[PDB]
Amino acid sequence: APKHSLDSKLLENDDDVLDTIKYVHKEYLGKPYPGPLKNPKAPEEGRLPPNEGPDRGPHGLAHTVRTMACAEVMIEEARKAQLRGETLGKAKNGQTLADVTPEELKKILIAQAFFVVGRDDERSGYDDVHKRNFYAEYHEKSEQAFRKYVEDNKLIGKIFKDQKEVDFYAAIILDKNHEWDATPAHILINQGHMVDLMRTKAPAEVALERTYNTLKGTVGSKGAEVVLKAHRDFFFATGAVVPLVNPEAIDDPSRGGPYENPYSGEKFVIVDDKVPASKKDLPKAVNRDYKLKDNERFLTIKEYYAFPDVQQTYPGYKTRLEASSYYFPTPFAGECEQNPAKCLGAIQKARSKLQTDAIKNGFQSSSEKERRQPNMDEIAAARIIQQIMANPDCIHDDHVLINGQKLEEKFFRDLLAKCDMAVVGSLLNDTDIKNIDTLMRHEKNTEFHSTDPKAVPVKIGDAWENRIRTKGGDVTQMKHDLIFLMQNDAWYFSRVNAIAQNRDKGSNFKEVLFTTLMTPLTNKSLIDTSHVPAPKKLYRGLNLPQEFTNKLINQSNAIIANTENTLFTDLSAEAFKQIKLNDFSQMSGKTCASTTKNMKLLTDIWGSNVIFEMLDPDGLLHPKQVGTHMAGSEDEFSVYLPEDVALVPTKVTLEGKTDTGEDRYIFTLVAVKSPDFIPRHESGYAVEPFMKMQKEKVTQALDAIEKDKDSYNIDEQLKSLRTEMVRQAKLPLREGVFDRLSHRLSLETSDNKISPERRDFLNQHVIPVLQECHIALRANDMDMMQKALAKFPTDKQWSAFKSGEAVRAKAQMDVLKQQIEKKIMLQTQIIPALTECGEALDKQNVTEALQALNKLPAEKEIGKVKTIGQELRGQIVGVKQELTGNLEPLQRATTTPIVQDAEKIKVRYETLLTDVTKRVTDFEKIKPANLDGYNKAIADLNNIQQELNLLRNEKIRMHTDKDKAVDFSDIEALDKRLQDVQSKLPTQLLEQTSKDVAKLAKMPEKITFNDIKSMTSKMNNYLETLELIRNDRIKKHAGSTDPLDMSDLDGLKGQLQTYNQSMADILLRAAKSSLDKIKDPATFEKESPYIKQCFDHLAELEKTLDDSDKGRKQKEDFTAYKSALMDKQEKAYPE
Repeated sequence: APKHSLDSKLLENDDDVLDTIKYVHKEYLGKPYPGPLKNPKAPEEGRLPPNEGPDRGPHGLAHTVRTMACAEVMIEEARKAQLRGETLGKAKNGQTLADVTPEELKKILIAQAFFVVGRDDERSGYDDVHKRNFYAEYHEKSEQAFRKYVEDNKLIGKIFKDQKEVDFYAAIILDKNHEWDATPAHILINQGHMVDLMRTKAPAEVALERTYNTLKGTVGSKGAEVVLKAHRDFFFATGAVVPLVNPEAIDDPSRGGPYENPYSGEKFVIVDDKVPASKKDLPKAVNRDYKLKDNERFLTIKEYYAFPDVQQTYPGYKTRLEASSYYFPTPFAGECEQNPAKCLGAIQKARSKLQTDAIKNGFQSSSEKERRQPNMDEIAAARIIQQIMANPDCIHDDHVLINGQKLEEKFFRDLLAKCDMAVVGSLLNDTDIKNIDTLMRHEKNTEFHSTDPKAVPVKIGDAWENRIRTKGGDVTQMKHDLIFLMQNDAWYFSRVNAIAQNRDKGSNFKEVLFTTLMTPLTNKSLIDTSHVPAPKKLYRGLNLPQEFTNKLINQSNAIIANTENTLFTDLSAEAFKQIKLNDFSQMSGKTCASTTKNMKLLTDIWGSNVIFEMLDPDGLLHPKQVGTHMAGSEDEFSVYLPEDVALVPTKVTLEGKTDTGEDRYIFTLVAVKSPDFIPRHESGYAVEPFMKMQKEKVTQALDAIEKDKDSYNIDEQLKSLRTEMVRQAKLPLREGVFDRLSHRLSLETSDNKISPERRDFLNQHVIPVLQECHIALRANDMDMMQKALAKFPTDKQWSAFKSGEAVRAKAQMDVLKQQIEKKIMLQTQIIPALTECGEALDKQNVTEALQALNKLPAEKEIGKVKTIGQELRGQIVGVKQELTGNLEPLQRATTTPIVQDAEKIKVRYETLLTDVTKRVTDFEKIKPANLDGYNKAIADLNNIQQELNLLRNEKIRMHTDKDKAVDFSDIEALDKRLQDVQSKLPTQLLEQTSKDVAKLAKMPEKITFNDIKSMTSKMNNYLETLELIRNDRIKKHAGSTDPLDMSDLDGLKGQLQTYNQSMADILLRAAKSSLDKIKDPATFEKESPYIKQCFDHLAELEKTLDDSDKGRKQKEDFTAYKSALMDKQEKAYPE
């Protein structure tokens, strides 16, 4: 954590800088070039004509604004680079650009505003015609203008401390000797002006390289890239022209162009076309007016950048930059020159755009804005939630039972933790909204606890019904009432927000059930209610202890300091690594978060010490007004963060103190959407219980089916009818003519005698039919059943034989035919289909269940079979319809959206792998020597292990094939190397400690009390290191078969305690000699202070010394001498 904020944005907020810009623009800059005086001492002689166009093109207001913005960016980046830890350059005062306070920054900007207002024309340098130096005269005019301005407005005492400060800044502005590195102000003005003037010098590529080399030593390589990128953006925003940068002549010219230092005029001459191979091979540079002769040649830019050392050292060897006329932001710079506000707003816009685009380019681009289609498990969870809404009687006090299956608190909790709530809520409907009130009625008496331990428990159902439940409201009004319940934060909202993020501790089953039930329904209501013009800023309050706040501030500072919008190269890989490892947006929550537009309400009513400010340039957030605005105030909004939208910090400002005196911080967050933030999903976790319920329902259908099997004994009935008709065939012949006529025509219910006609009928048709049916029913040959029923005696034959016994037999055969067809339809369609869908649910295969569904017969086909009871028919049709309507949506969108940007992920993985390998090698290089190094190594190992976990997650995401295992050979190899280093480190530390202790044992021949103190301090340090090794050995060696050997460390401690004993012997000798040598109060005032100092040192020794017999003897001697001194004081000194 730095002592100053990572952000400096004076131009946006400050008043004095803007006032100074307005004054200078109204007085000097906003006027045509007047032309230099022909004679400075004689105005009457007139003026020379301006050397260029009278308009202030190159040095107008645009130049001043761009230079001031570049100076502010330079300080921005210098502070960032110091925070990252890489050393910066130093000016001759020994100060660093990160050490300039904001007050000096404001003074520097004010004194920079006057740097160019003195000019009269575009002449530069010494003039041969008049022997004059227009630069000095112009800057003298500027110095006089600055002095006049500072005197006129009485600025001294307001900003500047005294006259000497004004004189220092005047000497800065005058620039008599171009003292480029005297002090940070000199650098921050001069090199900023040079960076801005870079655009005019030609050739552009060499000028850009030289400017990079100038900025590198002062701010750093990454800073030398960021500043140039920002200045390019300012160039395009304000509307200047930029020459084309083309360092490898890709546009196919005859040559890249002669190499020439634009500021100095250096040119490299080769003698006889001997192309070199390194920069050091170049001979010394000739001057600008050197002539070529014979077969000599100028070094070409292409050949110069073909050299390898320049390629390695200077990153811009390969790059290519966009020309200005290609984008043609031309010529509205002349329009920007008319008013300061336009250019200042454009500068601020570009500055914000750079910072946002850095992060957005660091992450993957947004493939689509339309939301995902639901995952199979989310559809299952939505169905489960609706089914629970169906009835609350199935809810028990410590578990949820539904459709013959129970659910634990774990299921609801990890359903909340894992799955989306927005899509699941969107899957619900209004019948569930009414079932909400039904559930509230059922759960009237259950208790509820808030997060405040002193809060009185409340019955949630009673509270809802009395206060929340509006009298006879329509469904939309109940949705608004649910939002209204969300409004009452104190008693109910805290518990919900703590449960939904695992922050809860000690809540029972009904509270977690209510949370997982209410969150999707509340979000559903929020989407359904209304659309409101969304404000572009939101302030969210929070209350946190300082201990958490410091870590949060450090994480935000690291994230801000690592994101950079480089020009030449891409550091997107580092930004992605740093954001994921340190982001805190999971704390922002996955629930309805209450926000407001007005900071005043937060600072007055709540007085919270932590405030989040969210920006939504893309409109990714969709805040909604709080339902019924009739009672709901204007400044109350609810926001739901999707999973693929994450918040990242860009500003950390210390704004003020709370009424309790605690510092209040205000963060700023930019919402970014990217498929990279979609968490990995443990799919199928909730599909399993749903499949279990479906299987249970199918099994209950099978239960009813085998009950109907038990209902009829078809085999016995068929056998009985066969026996009866065999007996009928065995009857004596009924040969009476009238008997035959009555037998055939009339309902003769007396067939104890059979006519020959009906006997032949039976023998020919019924005997084969029933015998075949019986044989089939023994063998269960079912197509053979169908064939026999095709052989069945036609109703025409029974109409011929209308005897009453024949009619009864025909009725029995119709009953048996219906029973046989019922058995046919069951054992062919349903029972095999029920078994098949049982396997499919066991296999969790939707397609096989659907196939078994198609195999199942239709409802009307079952209705044809009258022998099937209406209860079983209804049950079977209900099973069919339920499985259809539950599985068909379940088949939809079984594939999660795919992260298809393979190139970006692969490149990022390769860069990260190289970086972590380099860091592991650097860790391997380490050899510790003390406790602090050991602790630093432990922390480094921990963060490297976290980086390896990040690598594991990225590698898992890189895995696209479903039928291959994910590889961790490289990551595990680095982990093994790190563990080997972890084993080696304590051994090296112990060896170094032992060697240093052996060195320390050499006591000096002559020892003084300060030597006593210093050598005791060294001994204490070594003893503390040995105690650290003791604790490490105790921690690690627990459970090992080897004994807890510490004899060697106890020997080292014995050496150190003998050291202590000898040193304490010297101390005690001196102290006792001084005590016995006391003669008077003067000798007391001389010795007793020294005696007491030695005795305090001896008490420190006793604290370090153990309770051994020799140690206790020394302690007893020290205590006896101290008691003698104390007695002498207390008694004799009053004497």
